Amino acid sequence: HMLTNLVAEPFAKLEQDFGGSIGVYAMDTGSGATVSYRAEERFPLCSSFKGFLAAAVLARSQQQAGLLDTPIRYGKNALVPWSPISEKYLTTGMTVAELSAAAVQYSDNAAANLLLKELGGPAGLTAFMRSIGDTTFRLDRWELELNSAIPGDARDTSSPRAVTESLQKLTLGSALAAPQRQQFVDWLKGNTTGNHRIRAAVPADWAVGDKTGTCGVYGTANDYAVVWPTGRAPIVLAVYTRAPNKDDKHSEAVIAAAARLALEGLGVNGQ
Ligand SMILES: *[B@@]1([O])O[C]([C][N]S(=O)(=O)N2[C][C][C][C]2)C2=[C][C]=[C][C]=C21
Repeated sequence: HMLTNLVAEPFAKLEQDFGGSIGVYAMDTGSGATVSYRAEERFPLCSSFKGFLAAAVLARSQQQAGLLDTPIRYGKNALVPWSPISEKYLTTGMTVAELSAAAVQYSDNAAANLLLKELGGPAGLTAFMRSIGDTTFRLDRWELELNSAIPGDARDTSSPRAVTESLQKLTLGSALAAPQRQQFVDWLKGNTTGNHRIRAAVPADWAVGDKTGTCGVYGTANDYAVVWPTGRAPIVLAVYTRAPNKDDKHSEAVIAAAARLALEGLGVNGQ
């Protein structure tokens, strides 16, 4: 507690102007100081689970030395909406590593469902998260059904705090072996979908990797990231949003603004 919210930030005004709820957890991994706002509330994961999915595949590859190189063929029936990479390889197949990169860096839905199948489905990914000490995360459904973002529904949700804690374990801690850890970091660094979210608050001369989520309803969207400010320890953070009405729109600008407030609350001079 002593190092949580040392400096208050106007998250309440931000979410009120947005018309919904914003949840933020940010950890300075050097000092342990944190910024926390609605951090233990549940928010829909949307596509943000795909980062943890790729980490779970990497963990399995530590015991299967050839998993990542395995070529996966799939039929047209596997190609659900928003599969920008896997649709270009329908007639050829893709490797497990390539599907993992596509799921992370393009939020590819067909790739995500194929990898979920490899792990034993939503319960298998949930089990991986339990194995690293995350008791909050739950995945319940497949793409696209997991995006329903129904108010009060705990299916396919986690909390900003648990997302940040798990992301820290996987990218900076010991939950993955060192080669797999760096591969997960590199996939996050290569994400293409997050330029208007946490990255928009991060100076260009700092390294950053992220994974976005966008449910398409209930103003529900999110991003989590690891950030390496130069000259100090990395920061891990999660920013999740939702709103009360099905037709409410999400806002990338609100996510970027919340990330700025988190960095400011941690005293990390940047944006
Ligand atoms: B999941 O949240 O990420 C993808 C991409 N989302 S999006 O809002 O960036 N998008 C670009 C235009 C169409 C969708 C996705 C796609 C569908 C369902 C869930 C997710």
